[PDB]
Amino acid sequence: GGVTTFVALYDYESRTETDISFKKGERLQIVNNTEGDWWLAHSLTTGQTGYIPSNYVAPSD
Repeated sequence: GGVTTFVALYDYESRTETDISFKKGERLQIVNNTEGDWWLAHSLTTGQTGYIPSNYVAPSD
């Protein structure tokens, strides 16, 4: 298996119908896979669920 939890490296403001906003430091779990530029994610911090830009996160605890 792959990375369990990712951390936001930057703030991100939602701009679509299917993405989510998140703040730097939020912990996010990827739902499908990490293929592509947009990952379906769930914020463990806020409970939000939606797509995030993959270059805004990195593996974390």
